[PDB]
Amino acid sequence: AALTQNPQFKKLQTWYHEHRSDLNLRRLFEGDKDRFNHFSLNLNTNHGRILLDYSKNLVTEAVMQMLVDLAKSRGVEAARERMFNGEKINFTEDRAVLHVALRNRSNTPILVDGKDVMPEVNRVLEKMKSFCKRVRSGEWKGYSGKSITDVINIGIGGSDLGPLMVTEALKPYSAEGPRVWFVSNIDGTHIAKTLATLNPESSLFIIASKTFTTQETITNAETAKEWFLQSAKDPSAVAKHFVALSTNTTKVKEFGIDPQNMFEFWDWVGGRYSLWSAIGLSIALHVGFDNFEQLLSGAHWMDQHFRTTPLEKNAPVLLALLGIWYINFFGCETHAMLPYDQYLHRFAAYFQQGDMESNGKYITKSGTRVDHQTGPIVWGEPGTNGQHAFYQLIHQGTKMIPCDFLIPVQTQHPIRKGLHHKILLANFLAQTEALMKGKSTEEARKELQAAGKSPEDFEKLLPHKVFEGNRPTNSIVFTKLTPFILGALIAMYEHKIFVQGVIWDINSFDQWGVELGKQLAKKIEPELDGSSPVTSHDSSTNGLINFIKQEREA
Amino acid sequence: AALTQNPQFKKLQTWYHEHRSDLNLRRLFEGDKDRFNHFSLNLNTNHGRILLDYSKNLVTEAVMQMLVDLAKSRGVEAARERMFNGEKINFTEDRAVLHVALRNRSNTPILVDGKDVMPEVNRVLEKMKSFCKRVRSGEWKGYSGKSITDVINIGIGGSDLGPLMVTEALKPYSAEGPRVWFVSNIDGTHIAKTLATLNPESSLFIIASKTFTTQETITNAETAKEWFLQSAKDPSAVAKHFVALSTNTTKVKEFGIDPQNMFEFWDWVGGRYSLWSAIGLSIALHVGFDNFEQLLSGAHWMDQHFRTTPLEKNAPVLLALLGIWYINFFGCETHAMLPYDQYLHRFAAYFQQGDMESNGKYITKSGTRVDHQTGPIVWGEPGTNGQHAFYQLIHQGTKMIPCDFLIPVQTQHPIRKGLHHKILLANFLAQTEALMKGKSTEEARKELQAAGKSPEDFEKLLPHKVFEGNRPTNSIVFTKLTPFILGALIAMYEHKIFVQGVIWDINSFDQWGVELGKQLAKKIEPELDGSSPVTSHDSSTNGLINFIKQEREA
Repeated sequence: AALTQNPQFKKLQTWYHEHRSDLNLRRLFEGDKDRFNHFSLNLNTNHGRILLDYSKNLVTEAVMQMLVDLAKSRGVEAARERMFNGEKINFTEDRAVLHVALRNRSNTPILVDGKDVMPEVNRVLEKMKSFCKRVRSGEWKGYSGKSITDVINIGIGGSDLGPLMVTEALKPYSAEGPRVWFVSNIDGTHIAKTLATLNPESSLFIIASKTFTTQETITNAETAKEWFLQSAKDPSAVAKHFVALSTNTTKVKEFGIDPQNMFEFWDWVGGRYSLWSAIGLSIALHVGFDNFEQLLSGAHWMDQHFRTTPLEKNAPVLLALLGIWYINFFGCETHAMLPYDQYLHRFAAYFQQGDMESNGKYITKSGTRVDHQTGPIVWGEPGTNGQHAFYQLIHQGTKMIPCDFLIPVQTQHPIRKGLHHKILLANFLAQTEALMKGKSTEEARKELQAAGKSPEDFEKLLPHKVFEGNRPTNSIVFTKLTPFILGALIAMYEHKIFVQGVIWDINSFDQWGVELGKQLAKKIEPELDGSSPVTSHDSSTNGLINFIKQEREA
Repeated sequence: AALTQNPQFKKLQTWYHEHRSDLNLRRLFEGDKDRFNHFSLNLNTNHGRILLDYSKNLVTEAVMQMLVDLAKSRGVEAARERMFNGEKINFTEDRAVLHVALRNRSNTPILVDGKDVMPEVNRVLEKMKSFCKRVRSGEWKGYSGKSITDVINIGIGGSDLGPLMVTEALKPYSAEGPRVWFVSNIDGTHIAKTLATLNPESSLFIIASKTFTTQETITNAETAKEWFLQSAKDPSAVAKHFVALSTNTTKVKEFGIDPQNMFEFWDWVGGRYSLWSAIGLSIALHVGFDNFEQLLSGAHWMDQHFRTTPLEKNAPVLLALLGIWYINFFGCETHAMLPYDQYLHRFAAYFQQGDMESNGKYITKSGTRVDHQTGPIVWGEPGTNGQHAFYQLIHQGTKMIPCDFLIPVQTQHPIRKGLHHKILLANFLAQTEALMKGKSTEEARKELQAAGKSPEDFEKLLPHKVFEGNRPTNSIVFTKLTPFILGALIAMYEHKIFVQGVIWDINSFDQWGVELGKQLAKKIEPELDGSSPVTSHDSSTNGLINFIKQEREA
């Protein structure tokens, strides 16, 4: 019962059940003339600014205060220190959760079982630094004596989304770098379409697997290895073409990679929190190590803000709390992330793993089942595209959907005297104004009247033209999307998800839920082999397997 | 009250409220030994097959029968005929809804205000046919006498998602075609990154805008025009480089496109239903007109199945009904679409516009507000990636999420003796088996015991290892993903969404909800111009605008 047994939690339920009607945005903006000023946060990293405007939420000062009391009372401050100090807060796996050590630029000693982890972090980083410089300069040559023109990452999940989202987002900083490719799906299409344009002489394969036993990754890695070896024919040619990002040295070695080509990381680095480690090799390689270092520093900035700022004015804490409000009180299943930035088109997708794999849990620290909601379904596409696809439902559908709107004030392509970004900004501001204010029958009526129509004509059309409004949103507006700020953005959401799991009392850092599917896939594999029918399962799985064998021959 | 006033609807509520506990999948599979056979649909298009297996749903025969009775009683059969006969079922705009005429390969006369629309459909199609043949053969030359190597589509929403999703999906059929690019966001990045690799001599721009007044599309189209004219310098060079896909001739002409270069379509072609019209020019151009014709034919096949098959065995109807069950009875906000196919990676996104823009409505045919849920939030990523990102929440989160699993039995890249697809299939089957069966405390306990652990060790770990299961899914398995089948797939979901809006009594074919945002963006635009602060809005919009002016100079 943890959450629901909490006195501040219970106090919130009663207020909510009592004031819900009092929560109208339009009216809330009449009441407080500087609502904006009281519900916004200006952070200055000294490398640009981030405005967190949370004023368009169904919230009051009283609510915010009660939300902060819940966070204190549930041990957010202390949980937080346990994380930074290297304690084993991943309680089911008995692990430390230290993505924060990866970008610990100050090199404060962080101990895990007495041992400072930092000398190992800084070491792989220098290895990274020298390897990037060699590959980028052309010093690193391939087997026929050529320079690398193409970097190909092989990994799935955390070994995939981070790299890709970041390289897609930091595109402008990549001119002096080799091209990157990301092969992730076991679907043979993924590898086949990539390989069919590459030249093995100028290609570098990165096998990013924390365990180095993930089925799809290892079989994509073998397929590539076979493709390469048809050209190279000399097995030692593999050492100039393949590198590994893992924790398991023995497995790396058994795959044939030169131990000198292994960049390692640690069990305390979670997959969906790993872009900051050796897993980001493809980012640095593409955009330069210097920019990678800057990405890590932005995250270091946000780390420091998270750890030392009081909750009432703590960006990640505020975001976590607003989410709990909509999830455990208003009942909302989802949360949209809508970056008005084309380079950020994989952002939302990145947080689907980041939020959902972390917080889609139902067991408590006590081993008790939750009797309340946990993580939302996170989704979204970049604006303004989204506007022309699914906003109709956000404005006039039957569900409440809290949304995060994000945008840089300065664009990397100020074309046509900055006309494009101007229209982009104008739509970013108006969508939230419109989700807020809506439009009553009267306003629409007055418009139809003006458009010169006549009440008998428009009588049937009018209601379809009404917007109820009162829909909540956050607006996060930062100076420019550079590696520094992008680092601060990501780390902000990381701590958001963290605060949430603490209030919920779950484990944000394991993922036991992945297991059953993998167990069952292992038994189905050999069964697919003959043309003989299967009967060892439920009638559905059998029926499918059997239609498959019949059709494969068709 | 329409839906909720329906006697069969009310009968369902009581049964539901009464038998919910009886709805356990595991047990339902013990009871009926050929549940599979009674809850599956084998369609044979004669160009491959589509298995619709709906057996892993919380449903019984009784429920299905009551669901079918609801569809009949709410006029699904008749609504359907009104659509095919050209009636004005888009009741708020007073339009006919005829995406089905676009792919009416039999050329049955379909009348709109007495006039057969088919001679106009077939005409633009032949124009399409000849233009594709000229551009593909190299006969069509650019201003410096060169062949086209690059086709660039400019449009947003429906003028964008369809083309892109289909070209991404039919990639293998595109070798003899020019490359395609899709510029959609007003964000200047989108155009700038595309243009910076193109050669204006071998580039063809397509301006796809139904109204030809969409802000972002027209401003991207001007920017491209400016880029081109810096090289060409002769305004008449525009006629060999720009084509338009619109309804508004006058607007096309006022933009400077040669009327001979205009491919038109009709007001009765909805944006999110337009890939079948002249809007698919970029598909045919890339994959050949013959394959486009095949895509249209597959949709024609499904059209015929939809119209003439009795509801109890009608694919789109069955899919619609299962969705209404989860939405209006179980309460689920969403619906995941999980194609286990890398080429289908934009599929889900395509249906976000397709489902959500159509059915995110709240006003009835009577102008009454709905007092029940409408369209779900549709989302998803292709498997197996999804597995390594958000499945943890589907298996062990606190929300029920109906999922559609899709896959071809035959892959276009049977590499390594079809090992890759084999693993892909095995995961496709096991995920649904696992969402179904789960794993009790006892099973997990027995496993931990076996892994040689000891009850005092594992006592705290055990519950995290339990899967409750009982989670519903559909499995749609088709022979191979060709243009024909892809056409049948898309048309199937189109009619799914259609059946739903009818049962809900809403309008699936307008989108009034897009308007307010556009109205408000129009006023914010000029305000962003000076360095002078704005005060004409709520404190939030003002605060944002003002932070923007301060930062843009920073």
